[PDB]
Amino acid sequence: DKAPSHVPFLLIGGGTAAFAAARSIRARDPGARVLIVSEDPELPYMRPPLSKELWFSDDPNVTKTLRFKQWNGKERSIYFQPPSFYVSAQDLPHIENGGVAVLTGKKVVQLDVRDNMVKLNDGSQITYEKCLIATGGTPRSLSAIDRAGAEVKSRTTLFRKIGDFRSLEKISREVKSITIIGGGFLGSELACALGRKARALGTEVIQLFPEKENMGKILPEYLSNWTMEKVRREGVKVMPNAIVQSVGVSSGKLLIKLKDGRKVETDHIVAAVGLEPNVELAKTGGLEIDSDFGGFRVNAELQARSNIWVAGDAACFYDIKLGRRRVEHHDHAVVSGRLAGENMTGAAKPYWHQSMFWSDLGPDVGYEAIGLVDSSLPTVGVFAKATAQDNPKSATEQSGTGIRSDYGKGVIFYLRDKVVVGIVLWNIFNRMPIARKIIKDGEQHEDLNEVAKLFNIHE
Ligand SMILES: Cc1cc2nc3c(=O)[nH]c(=O)nc-3n(C[C@H](O)[C@H](O)[C@H](O)COP(=O)(O)OP(=O)(O)OC[C@H]3O[C@@H](n4cnc5c(N)ncnc54)[C@H](O)[C@@H]3O)c2cc1C
Repeated sequence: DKAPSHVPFLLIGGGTAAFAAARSIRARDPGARVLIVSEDPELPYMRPPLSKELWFSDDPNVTKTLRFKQWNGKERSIYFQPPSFYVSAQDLPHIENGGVAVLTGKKVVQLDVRDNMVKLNDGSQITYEKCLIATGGTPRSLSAIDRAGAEVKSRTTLFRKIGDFRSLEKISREVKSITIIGGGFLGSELACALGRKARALGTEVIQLFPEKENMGKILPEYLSNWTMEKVRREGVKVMPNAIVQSVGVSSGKLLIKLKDGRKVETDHIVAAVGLEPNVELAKTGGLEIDSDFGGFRVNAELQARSNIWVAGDAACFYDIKLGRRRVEHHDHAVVSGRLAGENMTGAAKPYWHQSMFWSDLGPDVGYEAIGLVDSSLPTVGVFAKATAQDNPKSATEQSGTGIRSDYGKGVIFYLRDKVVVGIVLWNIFNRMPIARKIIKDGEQHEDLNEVAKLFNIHE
């Protein structure tokens, strides 16, 4: 499949934000011709199942089909749409009533804002009328792993894509011990996924990270400590306060040495230590990068320049209510991609509907979050005993979708000038609209125990 020479809507990157933008454009303009250029070989797909439900299938073909069961058992594909949804890129200009094409395996390597043109890595030039940059980010490694040999680098997975799921799943069945580096939500999800597999196969899983507890940069100490206990109980050797000094190879094994002197021998490493936004195009493009948050600096409408917008993990945007931010969440990619698509068809709307975050550690434990969430902010948490329905599985049986979008549950309010600017919900489902309204209203609350009643948390 070849690139057309001109396309009205050009979306750079073939992930969640681009897909959402394409759908939005087509809804606003039903004959739109939209080209997605994707360096990846895969059609657009959702990432969350890669660290969650794909690991909990009881089906040995899941690695081939990439159809997973949600916690409720409803089956679905990781792809947003099947191939039949798309048209060919070369035919895009001629198909009556347009369509969405994906040019896969192709990287945009130059942006020329003056001439409304991009150059691909094979040398093709495409002119556009409107352009969305939705390039997401690249997983970070550790300098310690960078300074190790090629052999250490070959046995380290920087977990992000379908191909990483497939390699790691195969590895999980071949080796004795896997070490996850990273204590955030992704690391902890992977630790639970691998912990589960290790129980059936009789293997080992280690999770190490610098913080005192799992998700300690986000959650208050009491819930981060509870979370660490939960991951341990999945049969994970959790090693907090761990800074990697060096990694080497010895007798076939990876040898990880910590600053504090502890040593881990393992067979493979998985890194989940965060993301670097993909801003290479800012150079040729003359586009501003945000030096505080990283990513492309765009306004409240996600606009960089007259006919260029940015969405998803790559966009540092102005939130009129909460201030300048950059967000790396699935629902944010959907919401921002959809908004950018509306704006590319003339809507001129600011980012207003707050996106949410969610994480599940198996079908029994879930977290949701919205707004400005950081364990350095002042927090007030209100907790209660969990009922039978306060878990991701029993929630998934209602919707029924796994893609969200004695204490066992609770709410945590994150405060700035004693207004709620962020909320985390622990095992409380189907209440994100209430959390969204609380943050939107921006009231000073006499009693956060009263607000907690809105989440069905009582005393
Ligand atoms: C394993 C995993 C699990 C996750 N789980 C959750 C979760 O449970 N909840 C949640 O809220 N969020 C989750 N996320 C985050 C969520 O998936 C991301 O926020 C979302 O994928 C961001 O979408 P995006 O389109 O901005 O970027 P991406 O999905 O990164 O897509 C960008 C695409 O553009 C391509 N590209 C980059 N540069 C170029 C170029 N120059 N030319 C052409 N193509 C290019 C990239 O290769 C990539 O394929 C998870 C992420 C991962 C990796």
